[PDB]
Amino acid sequence: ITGAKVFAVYGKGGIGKSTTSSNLSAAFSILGKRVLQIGCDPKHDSTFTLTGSLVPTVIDVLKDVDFHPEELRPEDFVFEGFNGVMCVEAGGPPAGTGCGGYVVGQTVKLLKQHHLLDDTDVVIFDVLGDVVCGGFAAPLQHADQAVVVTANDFDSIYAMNRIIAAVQAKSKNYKVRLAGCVANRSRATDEVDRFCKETNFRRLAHMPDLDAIRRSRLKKKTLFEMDEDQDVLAARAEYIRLAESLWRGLDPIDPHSLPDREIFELLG
Amino acid sequence: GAKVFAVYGKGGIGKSTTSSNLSAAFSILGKRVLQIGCDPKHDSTFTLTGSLVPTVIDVLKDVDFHPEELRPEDFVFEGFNGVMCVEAGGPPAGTGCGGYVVGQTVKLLKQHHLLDDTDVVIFDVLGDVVCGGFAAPLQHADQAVVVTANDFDSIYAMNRIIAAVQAKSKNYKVRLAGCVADEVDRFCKETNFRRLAHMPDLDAIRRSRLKKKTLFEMDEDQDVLAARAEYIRLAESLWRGLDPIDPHSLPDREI
Ligand code: SF4
Ligand SMILES: [Cl-]
Repeated sequence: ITGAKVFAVYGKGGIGKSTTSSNLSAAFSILGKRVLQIGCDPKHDSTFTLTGSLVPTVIDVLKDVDFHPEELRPEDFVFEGFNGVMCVEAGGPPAGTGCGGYVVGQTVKLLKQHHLLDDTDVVIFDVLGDVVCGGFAAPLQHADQAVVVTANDFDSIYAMNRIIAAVQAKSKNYKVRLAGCVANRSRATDEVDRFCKETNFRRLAHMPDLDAIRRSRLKKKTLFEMDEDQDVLAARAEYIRLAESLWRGLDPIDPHSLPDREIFELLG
Repeated sequence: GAKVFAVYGKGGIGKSTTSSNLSAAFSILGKRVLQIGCDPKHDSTFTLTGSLVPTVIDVLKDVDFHPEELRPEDFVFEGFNGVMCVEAGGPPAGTGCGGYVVGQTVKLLKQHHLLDDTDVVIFDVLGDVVCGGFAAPLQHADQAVVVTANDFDSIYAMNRIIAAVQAKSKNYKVRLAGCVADEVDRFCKETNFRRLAHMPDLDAIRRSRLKKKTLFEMDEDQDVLAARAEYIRLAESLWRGLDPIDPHSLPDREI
């Protein structure tokens, strides 16, 4: 992918990864950029808040024409969401067989087959961070920066440590660098900060999704489409700064992943 | 040629706690247990041996991919009540299929014939993704026990695990033995699944003690002995041979 800044939003599930991913796309669109969010999570609900409905996955449409990306139209797997944010979700691989790199590989293949990347200025990959195998690490081959999503619990810090090693493994042969980590919502961050100081990482922003912003409205609309109040405007500003920082570049860092055993003795 | 079960389910919902106590349950029942932790976070056998045992990929890292001079003392460790257990370890971060790690941890066991004496084998497989790589333990498993909870993510993962066992059963011997953990019961009725039991260790017992040692090794109290009976009743129920069932998977839009 060329001619567009690509960011891979990593992080494990259950912490609101799709929330921080879809709002970053909407924040880029507020700043006047053409955004294109690629949903790579098996749970194809990353672009739900952008479109307002379940977008048909690319693998669902490809499994209808017997794997022939010829009769497919751009309006069959790419849908326009809030503020013109183009939404395409790869979906999950077949249950039991098939690889994740195939679902990610075919999505980018049709995006370049129909020339659906010449107009987009920002590409947002929402990638599952629960595993860091080469199949789900495929969006790192196209991304410029990789912002990881993490929470204060142990499983998120363990996944973040696994993504740091995965991105830096791809960093030796690809342009992808680690831009830092982002707390999922405004809570305690002492355990995340201690991991950053030990790994020479860094935490970026801190969105206030915990205070108010009822989960029913979180997963329904995006923050830039909700009605304005104190908490919405405060959370909107946290995503505008994150989008602007990633746009005009950040000062590079050189983190390192702790061994899988040294992270247990760090937290517990 | 022995009974083998695959503990499947999403992470963070105490799946490793379920697979560990299930292994120790078969041990108390007088069975040779072999728990193979396939989770990338190789903490499946933490409560058994009391320590983070070296993984297969970590041994092959300082062994230069050479399974020549490898002995059972390197990767297989003696756990609680004589439970042999080995962590397969996570795939290399960035590149490397999960099926390769599962494929290289079963050949290292068959190379030494460490299965001609065991009776029950427990597979702790990560259920966050139901891709073909992580679905490799389903090929050998006789049945698969799903770990879930009342949240959406655990039910969504269980719904994809059922579809993963269905497709894998068309060419293998894997079956669906049910699930363990209100809203889950509404899922089983629509999918014709089965809700086995429910271990009551969320309250009174401390997750710190849960992640420390197995329930069969803790100090004998009222709450831990009631939890031992739940895992003992589950171990014998699987050994007796539960009445098989054919659950169907739901579309992702319907789930
Ligand atoms: S590369 Fe990853 S997604 Fe693909 S089969 Fe292997 S473990 Fe599964
Ligand atoms: Cl709308």
